[PDB]
Amino acid sequence: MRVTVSIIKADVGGFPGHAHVHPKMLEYAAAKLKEAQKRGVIIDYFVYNVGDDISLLMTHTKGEDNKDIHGLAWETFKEVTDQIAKRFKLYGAGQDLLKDAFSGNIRGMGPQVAEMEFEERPSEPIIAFAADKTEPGAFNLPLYKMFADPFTTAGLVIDPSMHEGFIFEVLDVVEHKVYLLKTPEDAYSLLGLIGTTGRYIIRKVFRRADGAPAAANSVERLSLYVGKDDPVLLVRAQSGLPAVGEVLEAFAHPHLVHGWMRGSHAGPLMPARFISVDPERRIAIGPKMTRFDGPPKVGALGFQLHEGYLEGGVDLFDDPAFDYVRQTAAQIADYIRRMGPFQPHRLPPEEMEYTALPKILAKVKPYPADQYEKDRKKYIEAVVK
Amino acid sequence: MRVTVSIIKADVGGFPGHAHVHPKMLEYAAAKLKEAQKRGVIIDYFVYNVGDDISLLMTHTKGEDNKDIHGLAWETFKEVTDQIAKRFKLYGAGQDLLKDAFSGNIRGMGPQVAEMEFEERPSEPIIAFAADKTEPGAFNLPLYKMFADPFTTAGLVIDPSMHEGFIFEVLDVVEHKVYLLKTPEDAYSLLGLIGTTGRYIIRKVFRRADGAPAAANSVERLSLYVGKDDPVLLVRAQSGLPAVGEVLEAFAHPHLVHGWMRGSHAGPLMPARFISVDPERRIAIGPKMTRFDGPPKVGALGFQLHEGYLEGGVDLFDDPAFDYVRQTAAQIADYIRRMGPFQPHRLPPEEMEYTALPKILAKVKPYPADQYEKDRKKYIEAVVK
Amino acid sequence: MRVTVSIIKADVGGFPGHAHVHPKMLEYAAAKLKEAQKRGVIIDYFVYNVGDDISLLMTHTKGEDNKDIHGLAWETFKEVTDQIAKRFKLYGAGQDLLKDAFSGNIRGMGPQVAEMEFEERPSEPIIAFAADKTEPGAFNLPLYKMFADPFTTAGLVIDPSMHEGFIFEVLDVVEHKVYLLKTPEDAYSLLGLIGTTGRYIIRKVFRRADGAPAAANSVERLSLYVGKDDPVLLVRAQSGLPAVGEVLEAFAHPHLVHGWMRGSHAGPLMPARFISVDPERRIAIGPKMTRFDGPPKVGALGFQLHEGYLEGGVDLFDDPAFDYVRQTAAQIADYIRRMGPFQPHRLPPEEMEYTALPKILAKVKPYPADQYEKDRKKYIEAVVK
Amino acid sequence: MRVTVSIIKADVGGFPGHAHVHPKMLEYAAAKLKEAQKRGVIIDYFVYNVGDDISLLMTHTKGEDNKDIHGLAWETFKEVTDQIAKRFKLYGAGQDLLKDAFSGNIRGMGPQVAEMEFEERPSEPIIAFAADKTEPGAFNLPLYKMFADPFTTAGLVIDPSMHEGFIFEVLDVVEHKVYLLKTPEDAYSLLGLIGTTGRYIIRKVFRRADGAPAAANSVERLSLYVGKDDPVLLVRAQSGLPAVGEVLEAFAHPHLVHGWMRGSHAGPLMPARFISVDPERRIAIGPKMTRFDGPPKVGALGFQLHEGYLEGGVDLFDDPAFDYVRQTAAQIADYIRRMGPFQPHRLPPEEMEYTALPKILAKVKPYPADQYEKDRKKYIEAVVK
Amino acid sequence: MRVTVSIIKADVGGFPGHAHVHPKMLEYAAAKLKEAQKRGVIIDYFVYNVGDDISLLMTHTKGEDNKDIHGLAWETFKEVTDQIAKRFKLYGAGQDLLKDAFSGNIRGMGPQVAEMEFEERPSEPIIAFAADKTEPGAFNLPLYKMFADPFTTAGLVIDPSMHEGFIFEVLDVVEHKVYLLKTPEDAYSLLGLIGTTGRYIIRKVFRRADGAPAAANSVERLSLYVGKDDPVLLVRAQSGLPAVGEVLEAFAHPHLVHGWMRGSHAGPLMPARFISVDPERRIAIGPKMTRFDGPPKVGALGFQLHEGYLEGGVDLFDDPAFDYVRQTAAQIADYIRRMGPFQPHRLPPEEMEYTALPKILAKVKPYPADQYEKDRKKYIEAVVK
Ligand SMILES: O=C(CO)[C@@H](O)[C@H](O)[C@H](O)COP(=O)(O)O
Ligand SMILES: O=C(CO)[C@@H](O)[C@H](O)[C@H](O)COP(=O)(O)O
Ligand SMILES: O=C(CO)[C@@H](O)[C@H](O)[C@H](O)COP(=O)(O)O
Ligand SMILES: O=C(CO)[C@@H](O)[C@H](O)[C@H](O)COP(=O)(O)O
Ligand SMILES: O=C(CO)[C@@H](O)[C@H](O)[C@H](O)COP(=O)(O)O
Ligand SMILES: [Mg+2]
Ligand SMILES: [Mg+2]
Ligand SMILES: [Mg+2]
Ligand SMILES: [Mg+2]
Ligand SMILES: [Mg+2]
Ligand SMILES: [Mg+2]
Ligand SMILES: [Mg+2]
Ligand SMILES: [Mg+2]
Ligand SMILES: [Mg+2]
Ligand SMILES: [Mg+2]
Repeated sequence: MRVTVSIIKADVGGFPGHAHVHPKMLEYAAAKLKEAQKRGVIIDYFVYNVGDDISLLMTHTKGEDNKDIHGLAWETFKEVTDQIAKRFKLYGAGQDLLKDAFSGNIRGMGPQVAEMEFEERPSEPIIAFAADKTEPGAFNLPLYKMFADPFTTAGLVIDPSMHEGFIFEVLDVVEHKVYLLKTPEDAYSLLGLIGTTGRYIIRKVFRRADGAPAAANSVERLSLYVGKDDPVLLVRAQSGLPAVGEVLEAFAHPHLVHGWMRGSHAGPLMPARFISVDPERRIAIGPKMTRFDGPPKVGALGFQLHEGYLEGGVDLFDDPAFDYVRQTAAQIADYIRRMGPFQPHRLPPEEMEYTALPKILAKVKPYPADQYEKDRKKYIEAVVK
Repeated sequence: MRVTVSIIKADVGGFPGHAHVHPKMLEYAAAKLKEAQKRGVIIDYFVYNVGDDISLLMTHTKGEDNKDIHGLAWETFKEVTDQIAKRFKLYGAGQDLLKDAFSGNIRGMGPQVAEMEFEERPSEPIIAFAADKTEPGAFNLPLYKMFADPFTTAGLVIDPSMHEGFIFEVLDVVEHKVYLLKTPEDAYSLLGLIGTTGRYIIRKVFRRADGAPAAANSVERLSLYVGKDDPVLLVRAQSGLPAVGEVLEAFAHPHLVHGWMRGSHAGPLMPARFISVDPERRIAIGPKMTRFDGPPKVGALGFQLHEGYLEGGVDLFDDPAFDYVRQTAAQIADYIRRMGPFQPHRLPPEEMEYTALPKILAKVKPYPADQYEKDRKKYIEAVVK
Repeated sequence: MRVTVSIIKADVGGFPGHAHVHPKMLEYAAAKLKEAQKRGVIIDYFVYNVGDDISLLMTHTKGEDNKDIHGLAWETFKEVTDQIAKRFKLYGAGQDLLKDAFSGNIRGMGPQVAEMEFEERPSEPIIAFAADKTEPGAFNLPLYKMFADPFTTAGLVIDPSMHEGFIFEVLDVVEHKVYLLKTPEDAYSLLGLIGTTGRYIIRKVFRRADGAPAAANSVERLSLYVGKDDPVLLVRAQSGLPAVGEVLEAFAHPHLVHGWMRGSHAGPLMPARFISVDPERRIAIGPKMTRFDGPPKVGALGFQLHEGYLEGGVDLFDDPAFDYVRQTAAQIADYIRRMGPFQPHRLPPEEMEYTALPKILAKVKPYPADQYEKDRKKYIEAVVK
Repeated sequence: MRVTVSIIKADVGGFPGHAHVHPKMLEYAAAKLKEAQKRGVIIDYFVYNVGDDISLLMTHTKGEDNKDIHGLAWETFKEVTDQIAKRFKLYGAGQDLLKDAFSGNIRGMGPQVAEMEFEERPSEPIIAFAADKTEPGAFNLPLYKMFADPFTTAGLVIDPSMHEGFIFEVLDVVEHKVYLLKTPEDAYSLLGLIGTTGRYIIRKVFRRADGAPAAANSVERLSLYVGKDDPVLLVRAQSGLPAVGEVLEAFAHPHLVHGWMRGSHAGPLMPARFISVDPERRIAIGPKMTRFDGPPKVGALGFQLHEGYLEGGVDLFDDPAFDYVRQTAAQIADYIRRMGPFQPHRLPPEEMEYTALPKILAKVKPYPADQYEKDRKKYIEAVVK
Repeated sequence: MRVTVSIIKADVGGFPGHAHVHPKMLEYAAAKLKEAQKRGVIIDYFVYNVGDDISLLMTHTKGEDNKDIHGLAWETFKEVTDQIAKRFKLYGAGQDLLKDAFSGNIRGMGPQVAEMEFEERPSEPIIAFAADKTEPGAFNLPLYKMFADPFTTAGLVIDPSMHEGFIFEVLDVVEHKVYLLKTPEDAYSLLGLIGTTGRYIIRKVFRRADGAPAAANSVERLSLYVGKDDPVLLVRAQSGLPAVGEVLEAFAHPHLVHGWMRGSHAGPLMPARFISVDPERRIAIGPKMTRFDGPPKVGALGFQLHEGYLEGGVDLFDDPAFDYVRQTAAQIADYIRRMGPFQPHRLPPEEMEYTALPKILAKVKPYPADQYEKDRKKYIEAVVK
């Protein structure tokens, strides 16, 4: 049977600040999706946060870009906002709900969507990722590695079934143009684009052999505001797609990503454990953001699908081998924070979410550099006097 | 609505020694404040310890320096002392209750108070800190960093709303004089004072733009005895005040503070997790003090206020990034302990809580240095013989 | 009131091997002491293991060397042995029960005893230690440091009340002679003795000011067999005796001790956490011994006494500062194990519990060195041929 | 007497690649300046490289922007290029000599100039810095710290003579505008600018008390090509200007700078020792650039001036305390290199010296994102087929 | 024969700043002492610096406090100052020469003296230490350890000849009183004094058995200015005095000392190698001070005396085992520097060499704390307006 797997994610209020969510928000959302499942709107679901972002993972058979599934998520986030976030005056209450009225598609209204529809395989392992305090381009490096780096994914070399490579759908979120690039042959052009992680973002990946969907990352064109929102990512694994371990090895170097405090810094992406995972209640509580509102973290939950039911989730960063990677991230976060307000720890001026540069340039007197050069002595004496 | 948030803290007995508190003390205190809330004396509360210090965090609408709120805390500490501490003969039972009679204000009677009154914001995130085995000046470095160091708080540079800086109310606890200093322009004079952490202590911070209260640290003038008592600190966060993460980044270097064993040493301030946090029972059990009666530790609990109700607490040092900072603190504590009884690990002689210097100078014969110089040979032969 | 605090400890069976105890043994022992308390034989108790050693900590008013208290422990160990250890065929079942008949004093029959009687102070904090896989002399270094090293115990310098020092009762377990040495003046003679940790063992420490008992270590003269048994130690803290933190700082360097595999090696003494502590059930489950049957570990439980009741225990090695000390111990255990069967990792030949040296010397032909020297060529050709 | 100190620096050929210089280039330059000194054009000189950049440090009394001193440097670089670099076909031979004809001022022709004129003090300590594989903005963080960060420069707090702060002359190298900002009061506006290290660069610093020149960094407006060239920096120290140690502490965190391979990456600025320093021959040979053409490194040579003579140079990064800082840099260089071609290790697309983005966008077919969305299925089948 | 060994030390100019000395200063001094030796004023000599301090080590038979030997050192420092330091305008030229006229004793005029006279033993090993950027009390911890800590000096326990202990001559440099304390019995009183390292300084140590001089540290009463000057120390070793290795083990923990930048900070004492040692030329060139004008460093040169001739020096910190101790010091220097201007990294306000506190208190308005409390609202609105 064909099944659609959809993650729709929003931040509708933090607890406190942007550090985490209130657990009643997850409880409320899971009860609301349980009602939808009882009415047959969806097959199954799982609700979890990383940081202050709540992901609703739903399986159903309504296809991609479905108004009832997008509406179901919109209504769930709206009811969490009104019943829980506003009641407790949580910080950024209703943050991502950027219009008053659901139009039919949630995309572009602030919440993030990653969805894929496909024929469910004889075994259908999937991993759902959620990252807080970063941008969709944070996943460009991991997605490149797991589908195209032979130092990550051994199947590309030793699995005759993966030898043909993958097709990357890259969105330029500035000029709203899509590029299709095929690895291995296009690897250098692909990297020329997706190295600029705030502009060219991997949105989908397909298998070259048959066109099978292999991953979907939440990204939308930029709007004024919308589009740097913390991402979610779905990846299908095994049987000609990277193994669960190849997918996870792509996160084993905690690379620098853009986001962290005020959406205006670079820090390491720490692969973090969930605080708790309750497969019966369908809820997992992810990690907090603490120093400097981070560092940015990604959680990974694995599932096996059957007739669209989700058995899981399993926390896939829960291994002492990943504690080495967390320790690396914690040490790099301390090193780079000693740079304070300077690039490249602070982001390039086009890329920062916060700036006071207008206020500064309104108050600080400029001198044409040619004129200034003749009168430097006079200008300095003025300041000294 | 206007709300007052008050932390009133005392050590009324340790378990064992000064290492921790007995959990029935927290249970007793929480039941007593639940009774006060049922009678409308306060709105909400949370009870927790770090080390052997119990903090009562209360919200109410009676304003600062209120005799009913101070009396409520005095009576709670007295009843814990008589019903629990004295019954179990805990160490330092009733330690901080330094008179027999409540006068109307608890300040100066040994317990520590940090309180702020303000109009509750549309979202009102706050963090309550408690440190054991140190002095109020332990928070001078973090408070300076979060309100005035652009390497800690990125908002000072990139948040046009914070660009105007902050006003620090500094108490000279020796001569009982208050200084008001404004950053950025007064940063060097401010530091000239608050670097001497046992004399000039930040007591309050206000926002320069509007005068909004931003933090309150527990400190009182010194008395003979009173005033070096382990501190508590309230900080309001976000929206023109430092983000929760900027506040927490100010604790991410575990700097040396005065206190530790016998109130007479310097060691690193470790940002520690709570052992447990129970938002329903309104109780959190903080960390123990072990080697050398420490090292000194600070706990951080975040809340969101609504109509004065406290949703929380959330332990905000609970992140693998802070395990790097705890490991740093544990290594520095071992290094500096190899210095034993010598300055600067032992404190300056004016600053130590314990001394045997009177007993020594009564028993060891002095020689005027001029006279001694002629007869050194004779004095040495005397000792040898 | 005068109270006696007694720890009586035995290994009556391990689970598996010598790695740990079976939890039903602790359950059985705690129920048996609950019966004794109901009959008024003792006031209170706490039962715990470290490794394969079970400590029964009892408070009572029958004094030191009491036959009913020693008999109570003997009967408890015998009933655990017959009902639990022999039933499950645990390893070393009844190991320490070295006669068939209780004579009146358990000392010298294999179990270890540390006891002190004193007037209960207005606050009476005590710490009970238990070490597995080592000998009573393992505590010589910590006991020396906490009572006589000014780099450990700051009170010796800055606490006029501790300035007069301490009296150490040292047992020569070979020639059965007792030495009384007073610090500071006798420190170098004391160390000349107790540096030889398998022969001269600190058995008791008293305060010099008033003769108050301050510590008691389990040690008995050596017998043939008996006396190297894993020790237990009681220390009273505070108020002119070292602070709880000074006692614990004496364990903050994980020094090399004798014991570990086969009672025949040297390894670092790791200060370990308990797996669980249940003050209601009166039971704590201590750490396992794993690589090479260790490394040797010590647990520390703190209590406050009141009318002889034991409020506690509190695990006093439970602090991230001691995780640095555990990591040091884990690294030193790996380094020293690469030495295999050579001194000083293997113990001196008089000091090892296991030897095959008789079997070797019976099978390997000796040559008088003078004779051998003339005929070396001939003897080598013989072996080669 | 008034003296001018001028550093004029160029890369006229590397050995091999951009890794180092050929030692005969330094020999040639030192002999040429010895001839100039004999003819009285300059007072004294010192010639050194860091990486593939040669600095000519000259003292003289001709003032700033002098055509004979600039011409002397131009002719020296031209003669090194023709006699040495072209003869040995060194890599980038004559790289920085960007016209055929000296116009009168070397600035803007590719070589870098930092110069200051002042009355020589009763003691006149100066430090000359040279960095390879980075841009003038690499010194923005150190210059900010040594003149305005009280965590670097203790004199700002405890030296009543430095309390008044400093005046920073900041050049916008894009729009050719100069800003004058005074610390402490302007610190946050200053940082708002100079955090964008590729656009707003500290060019000079003056003392606020008297207007004394305190530092000069080599920077020129950007041209098409010119202006990101590896910088040189002169700093005067002591007596109301930061101490030599305060200047050096500003380099003790090896922060990330822009440059490294292909002028297109971010890596840590390692404070490196010179390979050799010969005060008699007036030559020092600085460090090589190796992995990934770096990491970027800065050398520091201290001098004392007398009547314009240069006694020195002294390598001021030669201390085991700075080996910790080099080890930190070597570990961060290995961590960040695992990011390969992705921001923020690769620079923002406006900021990179190399790009192939034109070639890519000429070869990779774009799809308008709206059109693509309808036909995704068709486009993927096309690629698969 | 009786011989006197005298170290007389001064800083007469740094190169650059306070980082090092100019090598011609050492050359000049060694030639001047060679002339004195040819004229029979002294027997032998050795000249060396650590940092910006030059030590003249001389052997002779004129006894302690000799005007010709003190005058010889004064004249050597004066001639270095006039011929070398002033000629090159070195920083702090003539710094320690605090009068115009030699009175007969150099002590108290700024230079530091440590001298001992004794019958030369059948073998006479001595070590000369010099520390820069700290105070004479920096040696209190090492001198205590090598003569009184049995964890440093094994001879105190296992050398029947050292069992009787040592006599410490302690100078109170504030009230000008001398204390004589004998270890082991007086260890706790001694530490009560010499833990306050800026007030009670070990000046001499003698052997208890016979009164033999064992060490002499340079310290003088404080004057206004004089007395915190960087110290020098002579220690005799072996044969009932600590072994060379016991002396050196007392420096193997790089403890925190007072001094470093501006004489106003605490940092670790790094045991450093000499850059070069030339026994023929009688010169050694010690280490530089770099970050933050340090960290503070101590050098150790060993000699064997024969008829007063000095065979040596040997650098006794030159061993890979001490590279661990240097790495520890380099890491602690980086940790503690992140504290910036706060105690205990900055010194107590009585103890700092630099302060701007007068200037601050002249400019910052105080409010009596009682009055301020009523009008806080008004004062804050004033600042905000
Ligand atoms: O079982 C193992 C190894 O023994 C796994 O490492 C699989 O080989 C891998 O996950 C690829 O499995 P397929 O996707 O090829 O089935
Ligand atoms: O959401 C993020 C980043 O994406 C946080 O880092 C906030 O930017 C920060 O906490 C300041 O928030 P305000 O106080 O300005 O609302
Ligand atoms: O409270 C503190 C420090 O503030 C403890 O370090 C005690 O000073 C110490 O445990 C000795 O306490 P006494 O035994 O002297 O009562
Ligand atoms: O030779 C060794 C060891 O083999 C040295 O460690 C000496 O034992 C030590 O230096 C004390 O020597 P004395 O001062 O007792 O002669
Ligand atoms: O001598 C020392 C410390 O003893 C140096 O740290 C100087 O204090 C510092 O270099 C500032 O010197 P000035 O610039 O104030 O002269
Ligand atoms: Mg948020
Ligand atoms: Mg988020
Ligand atoms: Mg207490
Ligand atoms: Mg306390
Ligand atoms: Mg056993
Ligand atoms: Mg055992
Ligand atoms: Mg080049
Ligand atoms: Mg270059
Ligand atoms: Mg000097
Ligand atoms: Mg000096």
